[PDB]
Amino acid sequence: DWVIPPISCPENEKGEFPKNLVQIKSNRDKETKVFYSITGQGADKPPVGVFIIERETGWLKVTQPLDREAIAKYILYSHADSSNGEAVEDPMEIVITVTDQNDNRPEFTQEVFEGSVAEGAVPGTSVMKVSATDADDDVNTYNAAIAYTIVSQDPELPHKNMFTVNRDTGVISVLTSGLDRESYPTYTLVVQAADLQGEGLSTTAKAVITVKD
Amino acid sequence: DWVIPPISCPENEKGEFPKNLVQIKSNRDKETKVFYSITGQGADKPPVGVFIIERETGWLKVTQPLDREAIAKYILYSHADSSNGEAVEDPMEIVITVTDQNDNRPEFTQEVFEGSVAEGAVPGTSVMKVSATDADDDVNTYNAAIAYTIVSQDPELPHKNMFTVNRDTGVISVLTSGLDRESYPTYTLVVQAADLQGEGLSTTAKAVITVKD
Ligand SMILES: [Ca+2]
Ligand SMILES: [Ca+2]
Ligand SMILES: [Ca+2]
Ligand SMILES: [Ca+2]
Ligand SMILES: [Ca+2]
Ligand SMILES: [Ca+2]
Ligand SMILES: [Ca+2]
Ligand SMILES: [Ca+2]
Repeated sequence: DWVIPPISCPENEKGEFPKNLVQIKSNRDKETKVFYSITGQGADKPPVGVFIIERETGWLKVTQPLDREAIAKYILYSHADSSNGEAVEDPMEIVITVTDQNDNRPEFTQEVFEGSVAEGAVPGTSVMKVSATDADDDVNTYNAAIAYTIVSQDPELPHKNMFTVNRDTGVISVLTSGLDRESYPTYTLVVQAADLQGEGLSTTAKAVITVKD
Repeated sequence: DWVIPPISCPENEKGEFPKNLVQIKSNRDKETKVFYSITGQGADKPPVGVFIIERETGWLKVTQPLDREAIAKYILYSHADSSNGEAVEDPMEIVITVTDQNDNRPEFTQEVFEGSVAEGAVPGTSVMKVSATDADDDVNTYNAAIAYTIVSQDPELPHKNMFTVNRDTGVISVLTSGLDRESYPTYTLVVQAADLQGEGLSTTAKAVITVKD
C-alpha cells in the first residue's frame, strides 16, 4: 500500500465539528462508481469515530478535539470499492499527525532543591542542579524548550548576584566572590523555568544554598 | 490510483537545490526492497526535471524555482518497483500546488485617465474612474487586493482636496465645493494603486479632470 504524506490536524480545536481535513479519492471514479471507507484505531476501532470519511466523496473529517499528549499520530486505512464489490484500489495507509500546541506548563521535579557550597570556592564552581520537564513537542517546536533563570536571591548580600544558572542545564554555579558562611550562611533562590526558549509559559521553585566552612 | 491531497510549494524559492517536499513510500518494503520513480509533466515530460524522486528513499524533490503565474499546478504519478522492475503498487497521483507570492506590482490600465465634471456639482457627485490590475492570486491571497489614493492635486485651489477617491473602487468624486471653470478649468491628480490593501507594492498614474460649465 502507498503511505500518504501525513495529514496534519492541530490539537485542541474548538467550535463546529465535525471538520473537513482533506479529500482522499480515486481517479478511477469515472470508469466505475466508487465508495469510500476507512478502518483502524480512530475510525472503526478504539478510539472509534474520531475520524469519519464521506462514502461518496472521500472527504475525511475529524469529529472532536484532539490532544497530542494523549495520542500524537493515528494510522488508518482508506478503501475504495465499487458496486460489484471489487476493490477499485489497494488500501492506502493514512497517517494523521496531531500538530502540537503549547498547552503544557513546565514543572520542576521538586518544589524545593537543596545544595551546599564551600565558602572559599571559586567563581566557576558547581553548587547544585535544578530540573524541570515540559510535556509538549520537543522535536518539532520549542514548546518544551526550557530556559532556567534566577529570579531572586535572599539575602541580597554581599552582592545581588552571588550565583549563576546555566539556562539550558539548570546547573547552579558561583558567579561572584565574597562568600562567607558567618556573615550570610544560607541563600534561598527563586528559580524560574520557562518554555519557548525562555519566552513562554513559566513556573518557579526554590533552591536553598547552605554555605559551608 | 489514489490522488493524494495536494502538496504546497511556494513560487520563487531561493538557495540550495534540490529541496525536499515530501516522502513518498510504499509499506511493502519490510518484505523486500522497493525502488521509486515519478512520471508526468514536470518530471519525465516537459517541463522535464522540475521534480525528482530519490530512487531509494522516495523523497520527492523540487529542483529549481517555480512561478505560479506561469504554472500553478502539477500532476505527477509515483511508481514503486522491486529490483526486477516489477510494480509492487498501482501508480499514485501526486498533485502539486504552487503557492503565491506578491511578486507582481499592480499596473494602471492607462498612464493618463481623462474625466470631467460640471462646476455646479455637489459634494458626493461622481466624476470618473481609475483602474489597476494585479497579476497575483486574487482568489486565495491579498496579493492583488488593490487600494486607491490621491497623492496630489494640481492646482491646489480653491482648496487642496477638491476631490476624493473611494479606496476600494477607484471612483473619483467631488469632495469639497467651489469648482469653477473660469478660475481653474482643469485639475491634474496623481493617483496611486497598491496591493495588500494599500500596504504593499505600488504604482501611480495621472487623472485629468476638466471642469465644465
Ligand atoms: Ca494537549
Ligand atoms: Ca510547554
Ligand atoms: Ca501540547
Ligand atoms: Ca568564614
Ligand atoms: Ca511569479
Ligand atoms: Ca505571484
Ligand atoms: Ca501584487
Ligand atoms: Ca463659472
